[PDB]
Amino acid sequence: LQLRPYQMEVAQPALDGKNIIICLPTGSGKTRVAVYITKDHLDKKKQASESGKVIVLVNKVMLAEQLFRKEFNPYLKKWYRIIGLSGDTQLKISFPEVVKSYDVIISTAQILENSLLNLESGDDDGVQLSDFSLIIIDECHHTNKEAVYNNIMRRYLKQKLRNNDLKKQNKPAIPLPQILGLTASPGVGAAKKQSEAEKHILNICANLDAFTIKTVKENLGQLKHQIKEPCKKFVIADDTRENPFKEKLLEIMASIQTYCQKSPMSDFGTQHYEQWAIQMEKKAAKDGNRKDRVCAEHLRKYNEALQINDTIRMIDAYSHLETFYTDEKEKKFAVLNDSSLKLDETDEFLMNLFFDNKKMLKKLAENPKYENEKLIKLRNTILEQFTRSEESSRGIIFTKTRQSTYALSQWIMENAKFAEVGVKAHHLIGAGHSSEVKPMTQTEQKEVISKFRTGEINLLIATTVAEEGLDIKECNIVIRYGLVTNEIAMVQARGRARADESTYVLVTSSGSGVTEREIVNDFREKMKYKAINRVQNMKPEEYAHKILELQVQSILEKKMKVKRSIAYNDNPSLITLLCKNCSMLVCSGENIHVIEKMHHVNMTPEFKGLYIVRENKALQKDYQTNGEIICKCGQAWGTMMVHKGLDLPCLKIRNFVVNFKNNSPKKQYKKWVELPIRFPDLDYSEYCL
RNA sequence: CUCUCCUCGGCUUG
RNA sequence: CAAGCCGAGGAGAG
Ligand SMILES: Nc1ncnc2c1ncn2[C@@H]1O[C@H](COP(=O)(O)OP(=O)(O)OP(=O)(O)O)[C@@H](O)[C@H]1O
Ligand SMILES: [Mg+2]
Ligand SMILES: [Zn+2]
Repeated sequence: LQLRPYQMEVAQPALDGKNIIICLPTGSGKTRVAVYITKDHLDKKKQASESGKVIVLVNKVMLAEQLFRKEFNPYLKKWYRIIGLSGDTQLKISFPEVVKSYDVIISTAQILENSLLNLESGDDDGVQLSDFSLIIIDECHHTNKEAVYNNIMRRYLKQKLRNNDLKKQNKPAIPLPQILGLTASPGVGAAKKQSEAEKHILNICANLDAFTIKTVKENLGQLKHQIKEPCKKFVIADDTRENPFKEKLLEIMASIQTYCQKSPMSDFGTQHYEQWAIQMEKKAAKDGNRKDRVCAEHLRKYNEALQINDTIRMIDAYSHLETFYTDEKEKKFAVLNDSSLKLDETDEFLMNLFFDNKKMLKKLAENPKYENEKLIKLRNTILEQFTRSEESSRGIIFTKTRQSTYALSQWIMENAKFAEVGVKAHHLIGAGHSSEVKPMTQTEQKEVISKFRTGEINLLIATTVAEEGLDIKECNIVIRYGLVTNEIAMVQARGRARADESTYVLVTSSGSGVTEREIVNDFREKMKYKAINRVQNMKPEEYAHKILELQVQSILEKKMKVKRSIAYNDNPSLITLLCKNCSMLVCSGENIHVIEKMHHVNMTPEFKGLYIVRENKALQKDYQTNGEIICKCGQAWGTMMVHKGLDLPCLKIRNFVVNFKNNSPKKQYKKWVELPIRFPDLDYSEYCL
């Protein structure tokens, strides 16, 4: 209900009706400022008998929910009507009625965007920006290129230009709401010189139509005393050992290569080799040549294994391979569980090649002689920190992959010194279904976060999920285990580490170029500060001139870009689908039907006798609903689906080859919307009757 | 510009 | 809780 001086100085120009940005360090009370400004605004508008409505825009669901239940509601509920929305609520069915019924709204941006689109073209009630008096935008550094924020603000700018034109013509001009942007750092984008940094800052200030940036400039000592920085630290590891396991893997890779007469220029264990193998597999699949597709797939797996070993334990790589080969065997035998049998020689060669050295690999992976230097350094760091504390320490470890989070959690649990010192660890990952690994659910995220808040969990092992938008208590140790993304993320993760006598550690090796990337980000930071300091002291007139120029340019460039998006012949029966591996006719483009313009199915009797059903592994670890579909050759095709009480198969296009009847330059597409032909809706007149 | 990794949102069938 | 659809951003390699 009250503010501190360094908050009030940045707040004032907004209390006067100017639209601005506010950059403040992580954890220094931006949300408080937002609430206070909201209250003052509403009161001040109520004095003069005017309409006052405030809308708050976020980009995450959890963030809306949390800010409503915890910050905005318990301070203004006593005077005003508050509501919060998202896609997880049912309140979204009538957004206008919500608009008129409540004063303060909290929401994700795409809701508003959809309503605006409805008004623009649809037949629905629709909403317009004029209906609001104040718009707050959290994490305003996302207002760029094609983000949803920027579409909204483009509408705003177009209205402003239209008002400028009306000013000399008929009056009055349409009124527009005040804008308030909050952030921690606007960043530098892709900048290589100071001038480009200035340019970027001005672009951000233009997209939001801001009067100033308004950073803290006076009470630096108080702020520094309140929020104190950690001590930055590097840790480097060097090795010239760990030979046997890696050498055996390399030998197997070479043996596989000499069986198909394919040697690339790139070396083993890099992204270049992975790219080469993917290209090779794609081409073989297109041509229909087996014995090259499969070898390429297996080579990709082995390269992944090497990459894994480079970062974590050997046994993780061993398991990566074991799982794959076990599954392949199970698929082949579930196939052969049916009724003379003809095998494939190359598949057998690969299977035997793995199973002949399995035991030797398992034996080599278990050897404390050569574990990993990075893991050793990490253990030392953790133990030092947690022993020095006397049970008063929390910590975060930022990793790159999901599998690495799981693996580090297991590695920590298998050793007893950690448990001795008071270490309780848990993993945290994202929720999207495109990452080789089954995601975590929002509910589980919430639970993990809560238990970290209370104290049941001491340290987290996370991907970039935890950089922004999560309510996390102050930590004593932040560690980056071979990860460097950008300057904004660096600022955020470093601001995690409050709780005085804290440190910020980066662990890595000597060969990679991670250290240099960190150093370059450190340079970019001071570039940014200098540019901001200049833009603050620019003369108002030229400032406005540049801002206007940039806005016009933005609108015009978007116009030109949209001109071309206007632009696919429909010939369903024309194409046929072939299996990648066992190239053979599977179906024609006339039997494929579409449910609700989303789900691609095939309901024909002769297709039911072409595939096999497996069980659901996600549910395996009861019942089985969406079981996987495989061909006889062992290639996956899709899954099972239920509609109107009927069981149906759903197909994934990335598993097939498309063959036309005109010229037959075969192709792959990776998703349905790229295939230029159309399909018909479902009809019960067919398939029976 | 391509490929991979990572994150987010809106929406359907059960 | 499972499956599917569409869009957006960031990093790296080539
Ligand atoms: N005026 C104030 N009076 C009392 N406490 C305050 C005030 N301002 C900030 N705080 C303290 O700061 C915390 C809230 O900070 P807040 O999380 O809003 O910072 P932030 O800028 O939102 O950081 P983040 O980037 O995590 O959102 C509260 O726990 C509260 O105790
Ligand atoms: Mg905040
Ligand atoms: Zn097949």
